[PDB]
Amino acid sequence: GVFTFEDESTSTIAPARLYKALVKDADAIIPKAVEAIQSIETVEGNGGPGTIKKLTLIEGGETKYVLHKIEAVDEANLRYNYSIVGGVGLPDTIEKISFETKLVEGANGGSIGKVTIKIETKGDAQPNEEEGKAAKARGDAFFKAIENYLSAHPEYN
Ligand code: NA
Repeated sequence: GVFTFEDESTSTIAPARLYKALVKDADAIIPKAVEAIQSIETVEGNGGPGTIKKLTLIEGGETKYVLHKIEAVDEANLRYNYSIVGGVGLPDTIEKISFETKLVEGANGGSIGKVTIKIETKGDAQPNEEEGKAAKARGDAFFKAIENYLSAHPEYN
């Protein structure tokens, strides 16, 4: 099945600037933004749609990886879609989790990040709370964790 829900966040950072870092500078930021994430390596492609990347991370005593795919990039509308693909770093009941993000200008000039998350399951029961939280968390590296690191960084203050 497919479990779809919406998430919204804010940033003090102007949307074009935030968007640019999300789509151009992820590889450099993410291992600095997330203590557990050791490295990101691009496996196939150049940063546009179809690109596959491997995140190497430590969770408990175990070195694991997830694969990330860039689904869509539309700079004119500040749209960035991506997914984490079925396996080592997702719960067993989950084939894929996609994040569909759009950045929009807040009234006061910061950003509102509008996200639709789609969790694809093997079965006919929506994921239990933890397995969905764990899957969502894998996707945070690519959006929320970057906005967080940037908001505390000298260049975006
Ligand atoms: Na790290």
